[PDB]
Amino acid sequence: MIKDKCFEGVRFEQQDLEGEQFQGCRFIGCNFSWLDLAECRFVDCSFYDRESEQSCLLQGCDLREASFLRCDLTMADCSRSQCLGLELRDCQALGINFSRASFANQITVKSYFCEAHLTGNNFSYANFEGCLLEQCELSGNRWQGANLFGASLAGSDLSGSEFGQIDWASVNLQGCDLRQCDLPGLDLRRVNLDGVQINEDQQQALLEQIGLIVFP
Amino acid sequence: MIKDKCFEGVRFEQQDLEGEQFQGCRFIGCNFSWLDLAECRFVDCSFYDRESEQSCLLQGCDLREASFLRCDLTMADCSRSQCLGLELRDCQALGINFSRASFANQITVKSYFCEAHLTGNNFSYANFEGCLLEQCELSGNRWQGANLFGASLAGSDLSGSEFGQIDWASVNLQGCDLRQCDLPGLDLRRVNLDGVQINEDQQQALLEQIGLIVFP
Repeated sequence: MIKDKCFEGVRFEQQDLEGEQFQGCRFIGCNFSWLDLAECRFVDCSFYDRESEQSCLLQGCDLREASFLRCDLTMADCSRSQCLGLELRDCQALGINFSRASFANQITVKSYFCEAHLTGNNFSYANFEGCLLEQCELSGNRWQGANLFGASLAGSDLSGSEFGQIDWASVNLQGCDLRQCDLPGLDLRRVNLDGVQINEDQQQALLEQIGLIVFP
Repeated sequence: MIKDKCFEGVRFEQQDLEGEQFQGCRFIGCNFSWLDLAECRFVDCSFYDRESEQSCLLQGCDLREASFLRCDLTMADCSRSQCLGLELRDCQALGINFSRASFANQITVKSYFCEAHLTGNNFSYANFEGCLLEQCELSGNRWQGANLFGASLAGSDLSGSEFGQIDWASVNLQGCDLRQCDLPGLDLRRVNLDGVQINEDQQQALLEQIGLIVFP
């Protein structure tokens, strides 16, 4: 257990991550890239320095079954990482980069399935371009200004999201639980919603979007 | 006022209609074709004989501002007739033929209007193919099996209709009042309902049609 430490400008080595538990630590301008962080747990840790605007690098990391609770991951570069089973709970993740990250188990050449547990996070302006998070737990996040271009979230629980005006047409949402979400601008003529779950109170806005007038 | 008279096999001439009013009459195998019936009034009259299965011909009639109230117009041939302002209320009109009939004042598509007052009628298996009936009073009718192919009902009050499984994609319904109508199989991706009025209780079936799952 590593606690209450401040690391500044550190290029970490594999040996430094061995105990795999961090609590109340500050990581300022640190590089974890291409290291094995599988099963590591971080609680109440900062990876972003407000004053210097320094962020951390986690490019190509093994993050499989890593967990982050109440961390500040603002601007963290997690691109190209292995993220099967990754858990992010209640994190500040403004501008987090997951481009080219996998959340999948490529079990054979023919088959894969995804797993991820991402809840209560601020993913405002995050980069999830091209990412597959299918049949994952993705509920109760904020996604305002996030890049979901070419992503597939098919079959995932996205209940209780704060979306804002997502480019709905460029993300696969088939089978998604979209209950208790704002869906502004979502045009059912341009977006496949097959198997999507909604509440009765979301019906009117979808129909008004395509020109219907709904009376009591 | 011509009252409780029976006419059979009769080829009518124009003079026979100067007494513009008829009540409780029967017309069995009668021909009104190419006559001016403008502003004529028929109440509780029959134009169709059941045991005989004989119907009447009204081909190319001037039926403008004419009125039929609680009349049996089953199988009547009104093809090619002028019907601007025609009123049919609470008529039995199974199989009525309005092929090539006009309900419009349309010299050009740049400025025109339609008019018709067709309410409470049984239009089961009626032929309205290609008819322009826009912004007309068309409420409370039964349309089971009617040919509406190429018809435009845009802007009309169709509230309280019994439609059945209409070919929705080949009739113009934009701006229509469809409150209290059955809309079975109406697929929003294929059918433009811009400006259409519906009630809250009609939303779920429309959205379920395109694959959404609606919860309380």
